Amino acid sequence: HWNLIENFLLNYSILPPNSDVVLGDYFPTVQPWFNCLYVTMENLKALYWDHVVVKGKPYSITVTAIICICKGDCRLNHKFPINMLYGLQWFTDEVVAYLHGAIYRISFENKWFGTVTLGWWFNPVYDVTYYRVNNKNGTTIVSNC
Ligand SMILES: *[C@@H]1O[C@H](CO)[C@@H](O[C@@H]2O[C@H](CO)[C@@H](O)[C@H](O)[C@H]2NC(C)=O)[C@H](O)[C@H]1NC(C)=O
Ligand SMILES: *[C@@H]1O[C@H](CO)[C@@H](O)[C@H](O)[C@H]1NC(C)=O
Ligand SMILES: *[C@@H]1O[C@H](CO)[C@@H](O)[C@H](O)[C@H]1NC(C)=O
Repeated sequence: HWNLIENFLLNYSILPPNSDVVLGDYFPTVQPWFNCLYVTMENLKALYWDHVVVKGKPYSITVTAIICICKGDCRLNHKFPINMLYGLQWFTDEVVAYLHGAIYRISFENKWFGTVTLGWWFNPVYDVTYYRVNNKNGTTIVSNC
């Protein structure tokens, strides 16, 4: 089901009219995939899927559909209806969420821990994957580089 990865990447990229660039990020992968007293995985940088808790300090982020960022005061609270791939991506100074066809971005410094617990296929991301995108001929094309 490569088209799921391709659609994600096409939505991520939209670039200027004449772009040919390699994008290196914690993109959804195809090698590991998991489908299961809860599951714990460590050292994740991002997590994608077709109740998820990512611990951090002072802030943490969870998805139960409702997604929230709160201490332990709240910074984010969004509710939404459900070939879209969803997921969370986090960095020292920001949180990026991919939900229901929209990309959201929140800014705040937080110490993240590589600990994620969940209670439905999951796609954990441990490292950076590179993709090349080229839209120079008017159509955006995605390939490996
Ligand atoms: C980039 O590399 C991945 C493998 O890491 C390619 O994935 C293949 O996709 C086809 C369908 O298009 C599947 O039938 C293969 O089984 C997949 N390979 C593996 C190892 O799972 C991907 O197609 C490559 N990108 C492009 C544009 O070709
Ligand atoms: C995501 O891709 C879908 C097509 O699968 C498209 O309809 C939707 O508008 C895209 N979202 C963004 C933010 O580009
Ligand atoms: C752009 O390149 C793709 C891939 O080769 C091709 O399918 C598409 O038709 C091309 N666009 C134009 C306007 O030729």
